[PDB]
Amino acid sequence: QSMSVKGRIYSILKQIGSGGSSKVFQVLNEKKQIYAIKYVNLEEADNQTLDSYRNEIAYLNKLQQHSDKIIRLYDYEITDQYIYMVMECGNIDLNSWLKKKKSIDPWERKSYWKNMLEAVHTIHQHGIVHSDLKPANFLIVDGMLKLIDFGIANQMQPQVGTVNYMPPEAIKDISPKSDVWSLGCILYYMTYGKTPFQQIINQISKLHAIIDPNHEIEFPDIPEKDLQDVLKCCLKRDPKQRISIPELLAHPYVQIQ
Ligand SMILES: COc1ccc(Nc2cc3[nH]c(-c4cn[nH]c4)cc3cn2)cc1OC
Repeated sequence: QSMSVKGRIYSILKQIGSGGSSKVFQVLNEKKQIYAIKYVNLEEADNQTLDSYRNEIAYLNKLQQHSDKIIRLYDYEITDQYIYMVMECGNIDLNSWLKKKKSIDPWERKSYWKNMLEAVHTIHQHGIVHSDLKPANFLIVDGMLKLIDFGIANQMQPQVGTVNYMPPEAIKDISPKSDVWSLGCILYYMTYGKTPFQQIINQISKLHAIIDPNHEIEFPDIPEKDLQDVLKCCLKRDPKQRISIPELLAHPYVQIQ
């Protein structure tokens, strides 16, 4: 199978992702280089939806330059019927990698954490709060984590819908501190092998636990005290009492050794 994006021809290899009106394909260009093409169908898309897509593509294009922890967008073709986005191909998303890997190397975790902070820090510096960070939003590209989206474009039914990374303030109702909670949940999962409220099956009981101050989050003792402190700092229920990204970037866990 084959497709054209801005005059350039691409051979389709396999379908990566999907959605109600979107498909992601693994492709090859004329020079036999590997890419990901995100196809978006705009037939049933309303004006609100279109502007959400246009806004996200604009921010993805702009933030290319500011950090290599943001996915590469090489080119795109946008008409009234479709969007074709030629992007960087990743090895695997962080969620699939975490679900597959039994244990996680402490060096590998610290490395991924650094990348997650750099990517999220960059979007914040441009006025963007993601508000829905999960491990699925990150891509492993050459042992390096990259942020694939900014949470602007309207989400579609095909990890999606999950409340395990939701800050207490999002359940009550958004500031950059909201992303710190979600990042803290991802690190807690990479530390303890589960998210802080993963054991609570019932969604209502789970939402009640996240917002409950009397519901103490357990932080079992580990050889990395710096790591335990990060987790405790990210997971402060009060946004005003929570650590910021510039503060996490100066933290012993990210800087020592
Ligand atoms: C585990 O399956 C994979 C997951 C991700 C990628 N790589 C990938 C995924 C992507 N999703 C998007 C995307 C951006 N917004 N929505 C989807 C872009 C992109 C680039 N490479 C490759 C995989 O192996 C076949």
